[PDB]
Amino acid sequence: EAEAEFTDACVLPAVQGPCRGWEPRWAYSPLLQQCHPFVYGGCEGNGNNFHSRESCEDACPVVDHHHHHH
Repeated sequence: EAEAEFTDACVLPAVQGPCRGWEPRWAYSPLLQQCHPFVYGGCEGNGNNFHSRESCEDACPVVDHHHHHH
């Protein structure tokens, strides 16, 4: 799959970063079961930061990235 057993972008919230500059990005929302655009800060952020609709939709929603469920 997308192998991401670590802190998966699909499982993580969007992160803006510590700055105050504003740059549009895409992040997956599990609470929305889908991606949406958001205001990112251009500086440091986590893996749930996509550059396009495309890349975010691959991040999810697709077949469940084989997470270590019970």
